[PDB]
Amino acid sequence: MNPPPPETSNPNKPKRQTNQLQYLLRVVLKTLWKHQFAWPFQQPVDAVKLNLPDYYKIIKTPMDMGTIKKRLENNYYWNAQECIQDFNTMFTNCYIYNKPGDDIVLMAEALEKLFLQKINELPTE
Ligand SMILES: O=C(O)c1cc(/N=N/c2ccc(S(=O)(=O)Nc3ccccn3)cc2)ccc1O
Repeated sequence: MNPPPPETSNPNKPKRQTNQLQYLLRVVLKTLWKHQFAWPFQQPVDAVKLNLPDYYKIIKTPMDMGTIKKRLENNYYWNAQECIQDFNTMFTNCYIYNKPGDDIVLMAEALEKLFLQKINELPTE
């Protein structure tokens, strides 16, 4: 059985808009979402649909780009680092659950390399 997805909104959290958060949504998330390998990462891992009955026994901090998109859009993140950490969690979850050399690991590695290229150009101020 799948867990509920990660929280994406909280009416009590303070909100702010920074140039880095705007770039994370309008550039970073947008670019990764369109990538040829993005589709397995566009929504929470559905262990029932995918027949992965051990997924949530191994992965205790699930994360995905659909969740990250919602967090950015809802102003859930206060610090750009929170969003960067969620992307890192997504990539590392793939490396944890799978094994070196698996196709899905190669795909995650390619998305991670593109992610690092884009966050290298995070704006200042
Ligand atoms: O949930 C998903 O959508 C999901 C998708 C997965 N896709 N695996 C794939 C998807 C595509 C390919 S591929 O046809 O493009 N071949 C490839 C791709 C990269 C490197 C080497 N070979 C190879 C494996 C693997 C696990 C998953 O859970």
